[PDB]
Amino acid sequence: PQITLWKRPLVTIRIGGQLKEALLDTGADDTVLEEMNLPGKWKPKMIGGIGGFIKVRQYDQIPIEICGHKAIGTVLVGPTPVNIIGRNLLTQIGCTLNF
Amino acid sequence: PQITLWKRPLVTIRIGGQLKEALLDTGADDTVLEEMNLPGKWKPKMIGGIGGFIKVRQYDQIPIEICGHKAIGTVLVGPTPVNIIGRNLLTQIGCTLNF
Ligand SMILES: CC(=O)c1cccc(N2C[C@@H](C(=O)N[C@@H](Cc3ccccc3)[C@H](O)CN(CC(C)C)S(=O)(=O)c3ccc4c(c3)OCO4)OC2=O)c1
Repeated sequence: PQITLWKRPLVTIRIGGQLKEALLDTGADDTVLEEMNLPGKWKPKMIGGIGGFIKVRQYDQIPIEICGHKAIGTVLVGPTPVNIIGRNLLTQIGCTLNF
Repeated sequence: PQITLWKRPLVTIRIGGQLKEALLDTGADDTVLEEMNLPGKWKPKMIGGIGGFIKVRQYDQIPIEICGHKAIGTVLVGPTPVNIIGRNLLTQIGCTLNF
């Protein structure tokens, strides 16, 4: 589909048995999800934005469905107010910017 | 143009006769630029981000040419980690997400 930017580009994502709304975010290198207790190994990381940094947990090779498109990759879990689909997964679902 | 997301969508902008690099940021409501001088009246504002809240200066009806496309709108100036073009100006230049 084509998503205009009159409103926030929120879409439905699925990560295991959880459905969540998330931003398709071209300004995000990495995918950052709200606090959730995913299985498996992880490593701590800091990521920076407006207002400074948050601590996140980096999980690798996590499958996520984004509008029925399959993705799998690194997901950072931490105290974000919004779920953020970053470029690492946007490319996998064939997402481009156009003007 | 069409822009893929294997790299950061950085573009050259022209503002006040100055060329800067800025990130096309679909996850940002508002355009926020690093400290710079702009003429005219501004209003103090506070905005949120992943790391907390910051103080910015709000300038209205500022011309910016983004990758050759003309916008005239609100520019927030403050301690953003990088220059970001938000949805307020992305809509003006006709930017959409497609997959
Ligand atoms: C309540 C609140 O916080 C709020 C309210 C209204 C608006 C906003 N913001 C904040 C601003 C913003 O910072 N956007 C982020 C995504 C985001 C959206 C809402 C809340 C928090 C974060 C950017 O699109 C992406 N950020 C990086 C840019 C600033 C350069 S980031 O900090 O979220 C980020 C994401 C992934 C990352 C990363 C940093 O480093 C590596 O991977 O855009 C908004 O619309 C926040």
